[PDB]
Amino acid sequence: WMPAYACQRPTPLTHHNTGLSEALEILAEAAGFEGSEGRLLTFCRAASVLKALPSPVTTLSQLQGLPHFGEHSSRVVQELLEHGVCEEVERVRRSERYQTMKLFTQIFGVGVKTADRWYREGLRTLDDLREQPQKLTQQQKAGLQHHQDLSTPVLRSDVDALQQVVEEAVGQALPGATVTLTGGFRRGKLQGHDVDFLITHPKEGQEAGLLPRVMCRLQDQGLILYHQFERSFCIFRLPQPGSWKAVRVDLVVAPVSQFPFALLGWTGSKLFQRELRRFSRKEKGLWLNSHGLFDPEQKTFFQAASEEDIFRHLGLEYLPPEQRNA
DNA sequence: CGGCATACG
DNA sequence: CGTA
DNA sequence: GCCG
Ligand SMILES: Nc1nc2c([nH]c(=O)n2[C@H]2C[C@H](O)[C@@H](COP(=O)(O)OP(=O)(O)OP(=O)(O)O)O2)c(=O)[nH]1
Ligand SMILES: [Mn+2]
Ligand SMILES: [Mn+2]
Ligand SMILES: [Mn+2]
Ligand SMILES: [Mn+2]
Ligand SMILES: [Mn+2]
Ligand SMILES: [Mn+2]
Ligand SMILES: [Mn+2]
Ligand SMILES: [Mn+2]
Ligand code: NA
Repeated sequence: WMPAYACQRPTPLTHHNTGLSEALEILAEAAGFEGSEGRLLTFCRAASVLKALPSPVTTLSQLQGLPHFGEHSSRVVQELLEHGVCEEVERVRRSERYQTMKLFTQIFGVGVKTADRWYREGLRTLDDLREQPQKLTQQQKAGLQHHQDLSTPVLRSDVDALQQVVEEAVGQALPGATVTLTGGFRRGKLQGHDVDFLITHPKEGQEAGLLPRVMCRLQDQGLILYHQFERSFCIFRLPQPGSWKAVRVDLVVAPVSQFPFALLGWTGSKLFQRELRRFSRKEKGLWLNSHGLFDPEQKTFFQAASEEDIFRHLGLEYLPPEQRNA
């Protein structure tokens, strides 16, 4: 059948129900904009279920028995199957509230709470925000200045270039340290909104203090347009033909003992990790995050040398990153 | 009905 | 509050 | 919104 947790089934990047999943994810997004995290989760999970199916849904009957499809999500699918559009979805798409909250929350440094307050205050455009910078954090000023570049898809060419310069700085910061590409590109995506890198060292403990040294070295190369420890949310200056563009890059450091858990978490998808942690706690009684896996009965952490170890600890069939596109 | 992942900056 |  |  179809299991109820996304981490129990392979989900490929491309699939056979793209239009149906896209529509449900509009409703999930809108639910988030209104603070309804429960409805967001259900709509996300229902969309993910369709991603995992082996063929296109053609008839409403094919939804019977599928987890996370109830009256609401099935009606969305029925309208799409019958009319090619779902009236609720189209109403969301063209609502001023949805459009403005999408524009605002996609600014680096702006979340749902900030976007909602700005919306209530009457603000609607990026130029509205730029007219009174005094109301902005340093992070939001950077997100607004570079917003256009940050809206341009990051390509694989860009990733190769960025990894080499990151490796150069990491190599000077700490000989022997390694750089691993994570995030959506590791799941096989050809584009991204940013690049994610996970940094470690084979000798436990030697990675301590590493990220400041890396950042200082990238800074003195003039590559850091913005940055603010274990996680650095940066904007890199990336060369382009006769120019350059700003690119969001995340750098994260973990000791080798935690590296499998950090690799798993930063490789995503977001829904996959939420479902994996939910499964861990509620089905296995184990607590999972990007640092480790904790047995609260025996008060001990599971040692893992690989992602494969973690799936085994959780009694789940192993899924390569390419099949974690929940 | 309660739950809905779980961290760091 | 923001970030992943 | 859906599940157990
Ligand atoms: N954006 C985000 N990522 C999260 C969260 N929680 C969590 O574990 N992650 C993990 C799973 C994500 O796939 C991974 C990388 O984050 P990301 O925003 O760069 O997403 P991504 O690489 O998959 O896709 P892209 O939008 O960057 O192209 O971090 C969260 O709340 N937000
Ligand atoms: Mn409804
Ligand atoms: Mn009809
Ligand atoms: Mn990413
Ligand atoms: Mn993104
Ligand atoms: Mn830590
Ligand atoms: Mn990222
Ligand atoms: Mn309730
Ligand atoms: Mn509800
Ligand atoms: Na944002």
